Amino acid sequence: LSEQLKHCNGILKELLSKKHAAYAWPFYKPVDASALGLHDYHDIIKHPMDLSTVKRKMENRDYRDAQEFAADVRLMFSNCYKYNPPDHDVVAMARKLQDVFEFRYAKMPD
Ligand SMILES: CC[C@@H]1C(=O)N(C)c2cnc(Nc3ccc(C(=O)NC4CCN(C)CC4)cc3OC)nc2N1C1CCCC1
Ligand SMILES: [Cl-]
Repeated sequence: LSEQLKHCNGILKELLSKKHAAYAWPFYKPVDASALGLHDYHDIIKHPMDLSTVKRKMENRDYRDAQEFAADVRLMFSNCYKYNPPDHDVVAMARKLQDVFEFRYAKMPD
């Protein structure tokens, strides 16, 4: 991994770590819409994303640069902001995890 992608990998490891789990857990794995009874989820969300998919993409060297990684993490949060009412607990969790992400992403070496 390039130096910028090492930083992205560090962020990802942090987002998956036990100290953020109280608000990160909804983002760990792909939404199982049928299991949750959300039969409109895949009509509304065209491009699902979650942290385990980001991790697999990192491991497989799919991301060619930090921008492509950031776009996927942000897509995950946007899906949450699109599907759920803005006062939902899951949205509050997203906002908190996105705060973790954006502040550390901004420290990217360059
Ligand atoms: C996809 C919509 C939105 C979102 O954006 N993401 C990312 C999401 C990701 N993961 C979840 N996951 C779970 C969400 C609720 C429950 C749950 O409450 N289960 C009960 C627990 C106690 N038991 C006696 C009966 C069942 C379990 C979940 O997975 C473990 N929910 C998400 N939500 C929420 C889904 C509907 C409201 C918002
Ligand atoms: Cl972006």
